[PDB]
Amino acid sequence: MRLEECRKRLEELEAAREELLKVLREMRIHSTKSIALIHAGKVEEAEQELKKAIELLEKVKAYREYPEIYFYLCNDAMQELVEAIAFKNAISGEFTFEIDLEVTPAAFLNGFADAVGELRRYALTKLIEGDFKSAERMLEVMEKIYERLMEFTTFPDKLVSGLRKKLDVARGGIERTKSDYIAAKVARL
Amino acid sequence: MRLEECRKRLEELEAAREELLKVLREMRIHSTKSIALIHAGKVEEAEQELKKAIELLEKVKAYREYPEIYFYLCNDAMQELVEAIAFKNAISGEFTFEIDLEVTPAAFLNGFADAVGELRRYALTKLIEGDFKSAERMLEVMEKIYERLMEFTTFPDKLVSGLRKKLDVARGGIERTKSDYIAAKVA
Amino acid sequence: MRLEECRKRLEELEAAREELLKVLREMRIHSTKSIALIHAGKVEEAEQELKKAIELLEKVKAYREYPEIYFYLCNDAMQELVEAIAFKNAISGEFTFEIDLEVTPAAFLNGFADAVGELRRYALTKLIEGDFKSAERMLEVMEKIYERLMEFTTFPDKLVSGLRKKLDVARGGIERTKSDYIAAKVARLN
Amino acid sequence: MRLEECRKRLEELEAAREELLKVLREMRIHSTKSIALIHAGKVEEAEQELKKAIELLEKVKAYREYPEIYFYLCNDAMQELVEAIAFKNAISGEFTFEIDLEVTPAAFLNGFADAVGELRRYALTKLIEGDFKSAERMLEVMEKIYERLMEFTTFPDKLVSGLRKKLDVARGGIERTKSDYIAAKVARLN
Amino acid sequence: MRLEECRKRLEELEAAREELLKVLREMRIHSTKSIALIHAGKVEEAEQELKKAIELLEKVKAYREYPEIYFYLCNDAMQELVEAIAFKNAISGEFTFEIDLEVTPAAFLNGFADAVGELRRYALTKLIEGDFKSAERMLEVMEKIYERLMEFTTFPDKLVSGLRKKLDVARGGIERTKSDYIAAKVARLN
Amino acid sequence: MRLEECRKRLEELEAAREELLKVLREMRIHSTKSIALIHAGKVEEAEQELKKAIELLEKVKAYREYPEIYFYLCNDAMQELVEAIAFKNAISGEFTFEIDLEVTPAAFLNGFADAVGELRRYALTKLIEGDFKSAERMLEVMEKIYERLMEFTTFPDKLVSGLRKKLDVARGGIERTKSDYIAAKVARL
Amino acid sequence: MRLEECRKRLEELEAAREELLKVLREMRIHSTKSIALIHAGKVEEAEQELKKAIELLEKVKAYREYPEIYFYLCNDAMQELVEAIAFKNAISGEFTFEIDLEVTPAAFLNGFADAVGELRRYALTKLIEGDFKSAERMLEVMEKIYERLMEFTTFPDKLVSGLRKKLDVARGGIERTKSDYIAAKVARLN
Amino acid sequence: MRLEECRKRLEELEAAREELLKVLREMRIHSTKSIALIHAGKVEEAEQELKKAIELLEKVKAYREYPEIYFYLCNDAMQELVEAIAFKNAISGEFTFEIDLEVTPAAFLNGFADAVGELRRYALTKLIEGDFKSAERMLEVMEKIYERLMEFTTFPDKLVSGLRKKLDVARGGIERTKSDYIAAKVA
Ligand SMILES: [Mg+2]
Ligand SMILES: [Mg+2]
Ligand SMILES: [Mg+2]
Ligand SMILES: [Mg+2]
Ligand SMILES: [Mg+2]
Repeated sequence: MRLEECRKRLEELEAAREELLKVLREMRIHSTKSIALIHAGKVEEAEQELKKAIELLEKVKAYREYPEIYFYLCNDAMQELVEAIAFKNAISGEFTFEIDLEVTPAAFLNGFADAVGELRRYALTKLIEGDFKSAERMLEVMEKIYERLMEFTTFPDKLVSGLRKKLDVARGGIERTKSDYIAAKVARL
Repeated sequence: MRLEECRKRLEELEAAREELLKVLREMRIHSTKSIALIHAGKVEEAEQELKKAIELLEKVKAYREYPEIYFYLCNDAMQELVEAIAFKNAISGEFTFEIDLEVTPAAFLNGFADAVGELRRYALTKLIEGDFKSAERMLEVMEKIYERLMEFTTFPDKLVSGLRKKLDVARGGIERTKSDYIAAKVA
Repeated sequence: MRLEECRKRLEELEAAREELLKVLREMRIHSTKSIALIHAGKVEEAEQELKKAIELLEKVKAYREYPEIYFYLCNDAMQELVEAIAFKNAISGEFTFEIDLEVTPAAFLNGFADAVGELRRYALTKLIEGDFKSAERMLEVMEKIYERLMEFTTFPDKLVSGLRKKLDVARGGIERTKSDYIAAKVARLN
Repeated sequence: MRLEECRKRLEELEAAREELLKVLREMRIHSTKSIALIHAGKVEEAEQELKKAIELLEKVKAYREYPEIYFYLCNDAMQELVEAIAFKNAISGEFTFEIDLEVTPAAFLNGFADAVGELRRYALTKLIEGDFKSAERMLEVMEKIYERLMEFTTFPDKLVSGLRKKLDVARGGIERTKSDYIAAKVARLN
Repeated sequence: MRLEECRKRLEELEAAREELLKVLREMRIHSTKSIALIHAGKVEEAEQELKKAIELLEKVKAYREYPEIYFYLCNDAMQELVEAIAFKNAISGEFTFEIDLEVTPAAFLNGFADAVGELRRYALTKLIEGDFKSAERMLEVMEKIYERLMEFTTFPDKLVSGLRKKLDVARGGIERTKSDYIAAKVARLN
Repeated sequence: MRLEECRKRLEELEAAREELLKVLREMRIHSTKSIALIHAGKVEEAEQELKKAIELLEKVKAYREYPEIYFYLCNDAMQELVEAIAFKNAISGEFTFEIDLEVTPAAFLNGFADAVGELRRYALTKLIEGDFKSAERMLEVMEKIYERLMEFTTFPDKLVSGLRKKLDVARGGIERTKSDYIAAKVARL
Repeated sequence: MRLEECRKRLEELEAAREELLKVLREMRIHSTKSIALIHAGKVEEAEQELKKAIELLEKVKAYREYPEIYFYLCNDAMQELVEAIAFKNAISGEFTFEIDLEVTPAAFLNGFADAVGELRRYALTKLIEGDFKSAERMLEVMEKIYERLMEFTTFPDKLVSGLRKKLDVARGGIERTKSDYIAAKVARLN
Repeated sequence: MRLEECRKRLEELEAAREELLKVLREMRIHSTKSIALIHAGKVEEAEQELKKAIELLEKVKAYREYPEIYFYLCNDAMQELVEAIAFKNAISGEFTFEIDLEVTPAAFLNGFADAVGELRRYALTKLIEGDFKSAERMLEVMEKIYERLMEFTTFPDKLVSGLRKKLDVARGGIERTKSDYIAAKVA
């Protein structure tokens, strides 16, 4: 009976949604912890955390058999994964846009932009630790990321989520980093 | 080279959105026209426009491969179709819930509540032209849609959409029709 | 020199916008006024107000020289004008979609849809007076507007804006005018 | 026939909207591409992209016969064009307010204001690479734009839109770039 | 001392608000209690409750020295008082428009309109108990109120508020009560 | 550690909230089913359902050990319990305002008002089944309920939830029922 | 006869409200105008506009005879007046909370809080010019307004409305004016 | 007779609401005043106002017996108190998380984030008057509140309130302070 079909379907969907929440939740805990680690220096720890998070992403990819919902929740989680990943990669010199994950275009671009602000914070801590070279290479990757991401601004911001705004944010932060670098050189006299 | 990949994919999605937009718009125009005819009396042509629409629906059933969109846009047209169909089925005795259209539970359910309103408008017009039989049968079906759909009200609003509110609206229309019918019987 | 230009254009547009605001609001007021004067029985005085409005309309058309501002403000006052005119034509048997003035299409459509409800007012009141004939005619024109209008719901928003909501409004209004027509037929007796 | 005229004009307008939107988009993709090129150095290809865009402005101007939709949708793209142009001029030492385009005054003013931020970014990036010269000339055009622009904010916001905020932003950048300049000066005694 | 004057007046105003609110509340509790009494039949105690309420109107009028807060908050209670009064007058055969209170015109008009629904309720409940008389006299005052009141809706809604809606409601009840009347007539041939 | 305390606390609260949702959910299913039963005639069935529902209310009352949340969700459920109960009681002649449950004043008053619209629907079905006496006694209890509930209008509607509006609704409905009765007598000729 | 009265009062209030709207808006415009004229350097012309405003204010005070309408519209224009005056007094060393005109307390407080941001504008621009003295003065008065105002956050809304929001606004503005002041002290050098 | 009972209970609730309203208002005046003094320099009197406030808090701790309200109104004041307290603790070296106040987890956490802003305002003022030691210690505490509080972000927003957004705000304030401090060191 079509009503019993749609009823069964609805229960499937509900249970689904609940566990999906749980998974995405754990994944985001790992992402975040990872970023805080990198920030505080403990990058091996970070790597391991990220690894856990990717496994969890496999469990997530499992759920796309119900495309209604799923995307209605995943995005956030996904971005931060991307974000955190790029972050390790940047502060390790192994930075690349060649992150081969099962992720949506909007989540990918926004995670990458999200990493910019992270790199500003890092470059600030280094700047204050009187380390100018790390700061400067961070700045280099900030810039790189921005310059390359703008290419996508053309697309309707509905299609690409809140990119344009995010990028303007990034941009202004990049400039602030640069002003700071200069001020740090003068102030290291 | 990835960035080039996610960009090709974006271009796709844009094309697909434009196309789905136009499909669904067409399909709606038909569902709408179908209803307007069922009211106007030309039930045959209603069956026609309806068929055209369902054909367009099977044309919609392609873009599942683009789940990043699809569902989002689809609902309000799917729910529209489900409405018109049910309406026809009630205004030709053949009222059933068991129709297969592969439509999101929400657009299904809500499409059926959505029907009740169109039923009370009909029933009322018939009541004005004397037809108490129409009106009585409609009161039967209307009460059935309500009695049945209410079983799904306990579900999280996030999946069943706003079924409860649509339902209460219907209920009230049912009462107002029962009442409009105890009148008129004063001839 | 460039800036001198765009500056002068600006000052011009400023004074223009002020005046446009005054004239538009006076027009709208006069439109509405006429509509309520009909519902109050002073249909002649209502003709006087509607006249005043249709006059001010001209002075409003004179601001099309400034397509910057002319359009961001057009909508509402003229929606009301269309309403009042639709109504007048309707309560006077010679109702028509053919009203020889444009006036944006959105304003036009929303205006008719908005005159549906004033028609219900007039029809329930005609029902109270006793007169079922005029009541049935008003119910006819109401239904007609609803049908002829629903055809444009296809079009997206932006171009159409109000329509869908205003037509579901007019709809529920039509159901009520009808129910009232039925309970009205207990005469019949008497 | 009133309902049929309106249906016609409706179809026309939606079509026109689709087109205008795509073309505006194009003009914009080139505007942005251009500014990126300037920031890269490739000023030649920059000027080319500008060219393509200003070609597009023709196709766009072709739509001011539908004033509804035209003065709504047009702002962004135009305003950003003016930005690209004014930017490029400023970095070629050939900065002027005497750009001539069929363009809404808001879009114009806002285009210059918007250019100011791009100047500051260029001026910092140079001032990092040492070029104290380029920097100072940039700060110069910056203050220029802010100073002459500020007298247009005696206009009611609705005529002038985001100008205020932009000038606020502008103001800030100016004051900051100054500091940055000075700081690099003492930085490169050593 | 400007900041100190302002704090003073502030404290005064908040206090005045607390008081006005409580007193208005009182006046209202009696207004409602009154209408309930009339619906019960106990017209004596009805008249008493009216008394208590109109006594309260003194304490309330005492606040129009703070026009800020007074003309905002006052509407409901006053309006409902005029309702109770007009209602009781109508059912004592002594219905008049010549209530005299220090009361805002919106509140006044709205009070009469509001009374109309209470009349319809009474008229139905009598017409159920047979009293065809009481019913018909009620319908009479109903039509009176609607008919006189309708000429006030030539006023812009902001001055007149809910009147229109209430008159809408009113109109409805009138037309329906008529029906009901007739239906009971044929009902009690048998 | 105060941080770990507030952490543990937060987990407790979360689990709590989840199961409380489940309970209130089941309760409301029973309420509603009960009302549809009574409407369709099957009042013994209805009784049993209501019984289930009260047991579930015991399980709910269990949770008041976390008064933050709880009330932030219960209300709805509670009202309908009240509503449905009064409803059986009214159509059974055993109507009373003496429903002795562990319920909030606002839930209680609003449930009771909510029952009025139910009784209108009932009295309409009876009216159409040409049964005028049941209609009339229902109308009697509608009226009684209203008349008695108004007494509470005085209280600030924040304190008593959306009572006043609810009562005006009820009122108009009562009048509609009455017009209908009359029209039913004339139309039974 | 009663209705004749409350009718005449109504028509009176209608004309009055129209005229009040015009006068209020003109006043507000003139206030704002003055403020932007100061931020554009034409402080004398700004003196002229602010004069015009303070004059129109009187004609506005003349409408206190109609406490129905006078208060539902008071707020915004006078908030702006208070703003422009506070600002004038502040950019002219002789700043004071003691401005000998009331003017509702809400309008007063919100007005000062809203002048905080115009003060930051003036202070950042003063910082750009080079002048740190006047900058520090402005920063003082800003901070002073913030402190003297926070004292009123206790009071509920209704009486105060805007406050807490506008003060968190002013706050973040003060932090920015400060940060700018610090990076401004790289002169010091030069 | 029940209806009379629930009526008495209502009257109660109204009374309790009025009273709680006034208590919390008083308490917030104090918390606020306390902060304003900590900024102004009168740290002692800040300790005083704070104490009066906490006394009023133990006065608040009665109305638990009226859960139908209480929590609802309390949060924004409780969260306020928690703020002021933490602020004092940081501007006198004695910064700790471990304080007992029996306050809703949300008002606790969000109170501590709330603190960071006041810290950056302080730190900035000190930075203007030359005090780099103040500012540096504040940068330490600020970073600590952020680092620690971020552990609770994974929780449903419905229980932890909007902690994440408040936190990002703070973070940004921390950067802008680090930056404002790399300046000024240019003397
Ligand atoms: Mg981040
Ligand atoms: Mg730019
Ligand atoms: Mg009433
Ligand atoms: Mg119910
Ligand atoms: Mg704070």
